[PDB]
Amino acid sequence: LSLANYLAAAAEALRRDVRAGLTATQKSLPPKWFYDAVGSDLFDQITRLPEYYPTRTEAQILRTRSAEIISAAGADTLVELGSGTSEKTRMLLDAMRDAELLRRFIPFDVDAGVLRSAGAAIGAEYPGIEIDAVCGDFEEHLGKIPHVGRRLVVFLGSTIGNLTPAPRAEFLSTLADTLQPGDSLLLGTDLVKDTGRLVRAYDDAAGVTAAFNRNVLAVVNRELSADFDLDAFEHVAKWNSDEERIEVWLRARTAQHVRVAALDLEVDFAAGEEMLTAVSCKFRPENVVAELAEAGLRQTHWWTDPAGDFGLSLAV
Ligand SMILES: Nc1ncnc2c1ncn2[C@@H]1O[C@H](CSCC[C@H](N)C(=O)O)[C@@H](O)[C@H]1O
Ligand SMILES: N[C@@H](Cc1c[nH]c2ccccc12)C(=O)O
Repeated sequence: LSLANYLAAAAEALRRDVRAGLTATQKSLPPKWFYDAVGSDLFDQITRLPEYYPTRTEAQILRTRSAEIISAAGADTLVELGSGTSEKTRMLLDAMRDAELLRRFIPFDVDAGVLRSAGAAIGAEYPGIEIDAVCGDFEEHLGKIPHVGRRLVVFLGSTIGNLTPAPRAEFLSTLADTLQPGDSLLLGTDLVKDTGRLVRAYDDAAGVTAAFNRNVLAVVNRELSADFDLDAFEHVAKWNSDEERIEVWLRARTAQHVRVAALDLEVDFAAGEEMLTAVSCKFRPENVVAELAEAGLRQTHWWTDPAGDFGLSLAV
């Protein structure tokens, strides 16, 4: 009966996704499922690897531009699509508080655990603001986001790059319909650059990205009673020149037979068979403008870091 419980209210979606992904001829698993407690902690670690420049690069821009962004938006409500990295969130909240504008915070995530942490953290640090955690998939459940106040919706970390172009276009269009006049969108997009720098960012020496990738198998093992042997799958990251995107795979070292008991499903991996677990699309600055335009959104500002590694867009 409680609004807070409705908003914070997945298991069905994982079942559907795992069945479809593992029974396809080209096997795949969606990257939205990487970020359980263990995966989120590993992502955290990823944000501090020397190879993985995106987080600190976008953080650098936000540290410099948050006050400008807040000034331009005039928003009183921060909506974050995909939570879990509060260092960036705090920068925008601080600026909104500085401006005497901050009334409300709405974190949005597919993982209920991540929402609780962010809600608790921001709740303790920002007195006198309304907090509504919204649990959902940003490809399906944007409607669950309350339509209140003037909302600055932020979608950082190049998470938009984890959508392929058709789903990405549908996401932007649905996002645009959810925004009301006066609302603003802040979008982070990692940029095309040296291909070796790109591959290494998803294939670090410390082996952390590999553990992060293999952890999706642990999620499925736990949630659906499967028996993936994690060490039997090799992490592989590749650049796709045609699509200008990183592609992340798990490759079976030897033939594998996997029983997914909760789905009453048995699946086979040939030796050398690869399963797609993520893409990370890299953008050209002029194209972000075009993709936003297609969705009916008008980019009003573009910022980049001092090295030009990463892009941040403000639109209405
Ligand atoms: N399809 C989806 N719907 C809702 N949340 C998603 C999602 N796919 C990934 N996420 C969430 O988004 C986060 C991505 S990693 C952290 C992103 C953070 N905003 C940053 O910039 O660093 C995770 O918490 C993950 O659970
Ligand atoms: N949004 C992040 C997510 C990510 C970082 N490292 C990964 C490794 C595998 C899959 C996804 C990721 C990115 O594409 O940069």
